[PDB]
Amino acid sequence: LSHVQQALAELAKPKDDPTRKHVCVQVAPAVRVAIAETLGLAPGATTPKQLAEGLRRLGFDEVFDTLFGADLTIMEEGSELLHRLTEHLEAHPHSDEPLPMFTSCCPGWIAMLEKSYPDLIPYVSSCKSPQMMLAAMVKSYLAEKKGIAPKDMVMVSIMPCTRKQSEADRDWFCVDADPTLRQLDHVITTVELGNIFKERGINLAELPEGEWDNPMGVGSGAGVLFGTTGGVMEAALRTAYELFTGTPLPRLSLSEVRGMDGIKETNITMVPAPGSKFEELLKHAAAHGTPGPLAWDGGAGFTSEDGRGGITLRVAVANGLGNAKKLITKMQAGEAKYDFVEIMACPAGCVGGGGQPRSTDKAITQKRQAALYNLDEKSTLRRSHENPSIRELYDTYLGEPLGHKAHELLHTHYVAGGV
Ligand code: SF4
Ligand SMILES: [As]
Ligand SMILES: [Cl-]
Ligand SMILES: [Cl-]
Repeated sequence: LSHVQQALAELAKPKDDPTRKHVCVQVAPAVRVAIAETLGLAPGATTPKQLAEGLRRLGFDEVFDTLFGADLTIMEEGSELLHRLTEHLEAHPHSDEPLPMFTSCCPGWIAMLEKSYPDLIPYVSSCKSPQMMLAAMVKSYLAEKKGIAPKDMVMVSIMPCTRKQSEADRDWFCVDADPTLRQLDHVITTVELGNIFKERGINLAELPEGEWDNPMGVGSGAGVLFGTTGGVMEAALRTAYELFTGTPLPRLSLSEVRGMDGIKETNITMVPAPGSKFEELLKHAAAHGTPGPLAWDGGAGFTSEDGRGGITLRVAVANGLGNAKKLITKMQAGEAKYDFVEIMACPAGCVGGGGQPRSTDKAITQKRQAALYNLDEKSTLRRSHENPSIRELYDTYLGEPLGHKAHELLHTHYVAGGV
C-alpha cells in the first residue's frame, strides 16, 4: 500500500475502534499557498485556516504548522553557526565542525552529499529539517504530555516535495531504539492532498475557517508568533549576528553572482558588541596550514585605526543541484570563498517542488512566493527565540540549544555512500 492509502486507512477508523491511532498532521507553507491551484484557482486563494478545517474533516486529531518545526531548526542552526564561528575565532576549531558550514534541510542535497561528496560531510549542519524536528517533538514531548504511548500516534506531513518521504525514512528516525516506530510515518504531497479533497467532494474555497493546534498541547493557535523570519537560513544568520554584534539584522537582499548560474550571495559585516567575548577573541594573529577539501582561509577580517575589528560573513545560496556542483568545484579550488552555504535541489526552492501542481504560467512560482505570507506579516520581523512556546519547550524539557537532549532529539548524522 502507498503512504497515502496507509494514512487514509488510519483516518477512516471510528473514534471508538480499539485499534484507532491518534493521527497528527503537519503542513508546510509551500503547500498552503499552492493547494488552491488544485481547484483551478490562483495561489493563495484559500486561507490557511480553510485548509486546517479541510484536514480536520479528513479525521486528523491535530493539525500543526511546520513553521513550529522551522522555529526549532532556527534555534539549533543559529547556535550551531555561532558555535563554529566562535571555535574558528579562538583558533581551536573542532575537526568534526569545520567552516564553511552548509545547510541540511533539503534531502536532494543530502543524497548528493552522501553519494558524490562524502568528504564534505563534516561541513554540513547536523540539524534535522523542520518536518523532522517537529515529528521528533510530538512523539516525545507531546506524547508524554498527553499520556499517549508513541506507538499509538501516527504523523503525516503535507509537503511540496517528492523527496521528503526518503528523508523521513532514514533509519535512526526511530523512536526509542526500534526502527519500527518512526518519528514521521507518511508524507503526502500537495497534489495528492488536493486529489484526496476532490475525491471526497471537499472544496476548500468554500469551507469555514478552522483552527491550528499547538504542538505544546496547551494554548490556542499554531504555537508560532505573528510575522516572518525570512526562512531558516536567514533567521539562523540573524540569530548569530544579533548575539555577536548586539544589533538587529534587517531582511536580507541576496544578489546574483556573476559567472555562476543559480547562485546568489551576500556579505554581512560584523563588529562585535562592546564588552563582549567576541570582541576579546578578535583582539587576541594566528587564526595557515590545514587539511580538508574545503580549507577555511581564516575569515574575511577588517580593521580600524583605533582597533575596531570586525569580520565579514560571506553567505551563498545555490539552486539547484547542477549549479551547486559548480559552486563546490570553485570553493574547492579557492575561487569562491563562503562561510555559510545553502543548497536547494529545486531551481525555485520549495514553492517549485516536484510535489506541486503544474501550471502553464511561467511565473507561477513567483506568484506562490508573493502569497506565502499575508501582506501585514511581511512587515513584521519575528525571532524564534522570542516564541513563548519554544522557550517553554527549552526551559522545561530540552535545556540548551546544542546541548545533550537537543542533540539526541533534533540532530542527525550523514553516511558516506548514502542509504
Ligand atoms: S526545495 Fe525542492 S528539493 Fe529542496 S526540499 Fe523543498 S522541494 Fe525537495
Ligand atoms: As566542537
Ligand atoms: Cl535528508
Ligand atoms: Cl522540512
